[PDB]
Amino acid sequence: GMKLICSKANLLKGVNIVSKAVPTRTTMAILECILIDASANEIKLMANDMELGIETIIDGTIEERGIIALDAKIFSEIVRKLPDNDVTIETDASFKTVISCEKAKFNIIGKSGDDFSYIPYVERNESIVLSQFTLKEVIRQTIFSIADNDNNKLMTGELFEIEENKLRVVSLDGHRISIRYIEMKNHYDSKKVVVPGKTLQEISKIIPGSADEDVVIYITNNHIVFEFENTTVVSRLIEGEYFKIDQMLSSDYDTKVRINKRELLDCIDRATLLVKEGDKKPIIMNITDGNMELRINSFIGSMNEDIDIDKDGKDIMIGFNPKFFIDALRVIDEEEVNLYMVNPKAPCFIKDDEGKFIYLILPVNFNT
Amino acid sequence: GMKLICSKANLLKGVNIVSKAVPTRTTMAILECILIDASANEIKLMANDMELGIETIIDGTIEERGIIALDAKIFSEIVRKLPDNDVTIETDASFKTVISCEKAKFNIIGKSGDDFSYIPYVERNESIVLSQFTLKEVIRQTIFSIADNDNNKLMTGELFEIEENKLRVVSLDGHRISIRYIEMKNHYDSKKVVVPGKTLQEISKIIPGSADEDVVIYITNNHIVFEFENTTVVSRLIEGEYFKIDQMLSSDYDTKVRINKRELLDCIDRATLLVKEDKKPIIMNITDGNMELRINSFIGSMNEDIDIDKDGKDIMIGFNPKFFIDALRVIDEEEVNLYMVNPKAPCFIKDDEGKFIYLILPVNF
Ligand SMILES: [Cl-]
Ligand SMILES: [Cl-]
Repeated sequence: GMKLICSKANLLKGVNIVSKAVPTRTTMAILECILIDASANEIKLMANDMELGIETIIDGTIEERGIIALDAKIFSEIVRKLPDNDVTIETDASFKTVISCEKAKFNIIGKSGDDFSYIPYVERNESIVLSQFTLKEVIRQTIFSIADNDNNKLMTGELFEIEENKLRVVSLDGHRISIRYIEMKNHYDSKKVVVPGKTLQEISKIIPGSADEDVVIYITNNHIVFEFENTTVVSRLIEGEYFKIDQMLSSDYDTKVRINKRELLDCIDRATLLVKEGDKKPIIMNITDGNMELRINSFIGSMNEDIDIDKDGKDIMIGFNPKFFIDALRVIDEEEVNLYMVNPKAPCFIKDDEGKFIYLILPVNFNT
Repeated sequence: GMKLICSKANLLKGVNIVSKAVPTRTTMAILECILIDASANEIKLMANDMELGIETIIDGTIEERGIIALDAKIFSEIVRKLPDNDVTIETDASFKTVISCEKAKFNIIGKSGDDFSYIPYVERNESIVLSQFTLKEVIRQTIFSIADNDNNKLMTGELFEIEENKLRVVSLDGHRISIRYIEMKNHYDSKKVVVPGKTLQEISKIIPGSADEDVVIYITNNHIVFEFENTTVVSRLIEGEYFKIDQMLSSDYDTKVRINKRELLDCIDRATLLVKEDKKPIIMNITDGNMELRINSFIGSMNEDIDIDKDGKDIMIGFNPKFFIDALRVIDEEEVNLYMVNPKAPCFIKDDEGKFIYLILPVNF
């Protein structure tokens, strides 16, 4: 049976990384485990839910080569509560596992690694490099508008599109579209894939986000691979033709509004206090020369607010789900934003001067 | 109707203080409200649940005197989300309320203050002064061992006892006793009262906890009053004879253990990961120079050895790990003394300076 010695801090960092691929609630028991693979010359921790696989290398000494699967919850809680010293992990043929550190000892029962579905081999072709910061930020800037249900599988993921030195990240749920553009310093072959939402959410939790550290990405047909520090994230891709959205990014508008981003965000956020879970009231905007008036009313009461704007084009009254504006404005760093509208039934676009983003929000249909 | 102008920050600090006395659930609709009393020369915010009442003074301008009750949840959320400018509050005779700030305006409906149960007048006799730090810490050091049910009303509160310059704070739930002693620089008349657990929990949430800021306390028969900054907390007291506990603090023991507080705490905390949703005891095997701790469940087992200095008999004793965890988490000392007689008798956690006594009953496993 297996025998290893690891520093607690290295083992803790590792279990905390691979745990993001351990299913929250499942009927599959081996999926609730972390695999310890010490069969070769490296200590490898692994978690796989069949969609998302996470692998990490732990620094340590292999005294006796071996493999074991341990309950992810019990093993992480053990590692997290052990003293800050060397941790010994020892197993036997009956899968009885002893985890020892200083004068403390835990006896638990593991499972055979033969039941564990290993992360598949993925051929590494062309590599894409992004800073940890850029990847974490582009997910934060788009992840909120993926669908909250499984009615359409493609809507539960994010489109990743590369053409020459440009990357475009897209999410949509049928009510809005979030698009981010990134100019890269390298030229790459064209690629268009849909990454599951859960993959991007879980990778957000393990990527520190330094602007000085990089992520190497591989897109090989049915899989996406992310490498950073001593971790490998492998994810299945969503199959099918993604929505044709370039047709909807019609550059024609009848109204353009320049407004302070923080004032708009604070006002829409104020309005939401009047509408609670059992209510679904739109925020009404009345855009005139130099002014935007926002209203909401409910059983709790009403709100009226005026915001100074710079408006070009037609006066317009338009309604929206406040949540959609709050989600997009929360991820816009710019001091001011440009709102583009055609009419009260047409989409509204939040765009910037530098071409970094497009947030499309569908308004409320009042049916005239 | 009423008309007031207040800075948002002053109004926010005030609603955040009085909200701690707003009952989560009530039989009287009006008690879900915060009372704004601007009938005299001060702006007073007030909340009450019939047991605990909180009053606070807001700096501002009274343009038109008046009283209104506003839903505590809606009013606090409004104040918290308004811009950082002056907030105007205006009401009419139909209780329609306008809350305005900068270019934002809210229209809500209030209630008459005439339905509100005001904090009663409490005669201020002898005053007791404690730092905010001391009061916040003594509650943290004892509040965890009040009863989690209402089977016995006295067990849901904490005993507050004063004799000359000594204050003693006691909580018990039938399985353990937490006693804290505080030496004060003033001498006071004897007082023995039982303060509701909820009062102490709510006051911990509003006391900043500075060692340089003081709390003035008044104990007048049926009530306890706490005063700090621009806030007054009033609470009813629990009636009845508190448990005779001095009889149980028998100084006789057969085993004394000196152990590192952090080492014991970390070990008992490690053991708890093996008990989930299960109620298994932690078993201690105390011998010369060593304490062995064990726990066994369906998940697995743990064995741990801790270096100790032991005087007296070897002993094997079992406990609910939670009771040790709760007490050790509030002990600041590097080392603790454990005193025992036998596996069925209480265990005492004591310090050398007489600052505390934590009594824990063992589990007769
Ligand atoms: Cl791979
Ligand atoms: Cl507070």
